[PDB]
Amino acid sequence: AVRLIDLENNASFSKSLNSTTRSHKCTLPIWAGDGEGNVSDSVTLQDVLANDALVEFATDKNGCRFLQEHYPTENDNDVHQKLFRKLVEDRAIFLSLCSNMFGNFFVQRVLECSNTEEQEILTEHLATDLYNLCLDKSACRVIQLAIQKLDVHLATRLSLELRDTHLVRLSIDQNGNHVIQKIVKTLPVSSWTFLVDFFADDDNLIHVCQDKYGCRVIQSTVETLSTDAQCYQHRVILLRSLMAGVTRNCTQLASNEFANYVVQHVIKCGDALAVYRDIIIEQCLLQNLLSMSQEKYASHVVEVAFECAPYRLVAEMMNEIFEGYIPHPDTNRDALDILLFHQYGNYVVQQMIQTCVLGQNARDQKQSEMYGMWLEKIHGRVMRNAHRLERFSSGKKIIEALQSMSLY
RNA sequence: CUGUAUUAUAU
Repeated sequence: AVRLIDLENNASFSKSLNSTTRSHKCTLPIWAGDGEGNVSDSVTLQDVLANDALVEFATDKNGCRFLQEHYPTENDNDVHQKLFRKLVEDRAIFLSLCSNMFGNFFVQRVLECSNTEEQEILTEHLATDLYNLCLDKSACRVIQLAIQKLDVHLATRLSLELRDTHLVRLSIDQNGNHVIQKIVKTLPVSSWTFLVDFFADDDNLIHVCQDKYGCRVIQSTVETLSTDAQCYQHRVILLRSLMAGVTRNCTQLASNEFANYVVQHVIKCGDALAVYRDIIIEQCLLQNLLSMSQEKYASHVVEVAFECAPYRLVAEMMNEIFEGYIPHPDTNRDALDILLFHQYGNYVVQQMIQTCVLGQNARDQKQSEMYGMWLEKIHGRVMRNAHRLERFSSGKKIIEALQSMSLY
C-alpha cells in the first residue's frame, strides 16, 4: 500500500478566459451563454466547478439565478460541498460576492442551507469587515440573514464585532439601521449591551434619534428592553440608562420631525415605560402645552399625552390650558381661544374632549365631576365662537363631539 | 380646514 500525494493542477489562466463575455454589462462566461444572456441548457454545476467560474456566474443576474436554483440543499451532497469550498476558499472573493448586487443572493441561499460547520467559516469571513459590510446595500442583506439563521454564539461574535465602532454613522445609514434593528430585535440583550452603553451618551442619542433612520433604531431598542417575567433588574438597568438620556433631552426630541414618534411610543406604551411617561409630561410638556400644540410635530405628542396620561397629570395639563397663561395684551385671547382656531391645535382640543368624555365613565365620582367641568369650559368657549367654527371642518367635528351630552 | 417619519437590494 504505497502512498500517493496528489497535488492539484495549476490552472493559472482560467479567470482570464472566463472574462470573455458577449455583453459588456453582463459577466456570464460566453461558454455558458445561449447568445441571449441566458444559461445554455447543456451547462451543469459540474461545468461551473470544472471551469472555476463560480464568481462569473454569481456576478451575473441569470447565472446567479441558475446557482440559486440548482444548489443542492443537503449538506452531505458533494456538489454542495465543492461549491461551498469555491465560495469560502478565498476571503476577498467571498466578501466581494457579498457586496455584489447579484452575488449576495447566492450567499443568502448558502446561509439558508448551512449547518453549524459551514456557519463557522462564514462567520469568520464576515467578522473581518462586518462594519463596512453593514454599510453596503447588498451585504447588509447578508448580515441580516446571518443574524437570523446563525447559531446564537456565532451571531453574538459577529454582533460584538461592532463594539467600539462609529455607531452614529452606522445607526443613521439607510442600510445599516436595519442591521442594528435586526440585532436588537433578534439576539439576546447580552450580545448588544454595548449599543445601550453607546446611546447612554446624550450627544450620540440626540444625533441618532433626530434622524429618519436612527429614530427607528432607538425605538426598536426601547421596545425590546421594555417588553418583559424577570426577578432581577438587568434589562431594567439597561432601559433606565437609555431612558435617562431621552428624559434629559425630551423637550428637544418632542418637537423634532423624527424623534416625536419615539416620544409618543414612550407615552402610549404604559407598563414598563409608564414612569418615564410621567417624567416627560412633568419636565417637558408642562409649561409648554400652548407652544407645542401649535407645532406640526409636537402637537401629536400633546395629543397622545392627553390620551394616555394618568388623571393626576391630565389635571395639571387641563389646568395649564384653562388657567396657565397670561391673555394676549392686544386680543385678550387665552390658550383655548388660540387652539380652537389653530390648524394644529384644533386636534389637541378634540383629544381633550375625547379624554373628558371617556373619563366621565371613571369610577371615582370626583374625577367624573372634574372631567365634566372641563367639558363645560370647552362647551362654553365653543358656543361663544360657534358662528365661525361651524364654517371649518375642525369646528364641525368639535361641535359634533360635544352633542347630546349629560356632563353630570 | 383640516395636520408629521422610516418600513431599504435582481444590471
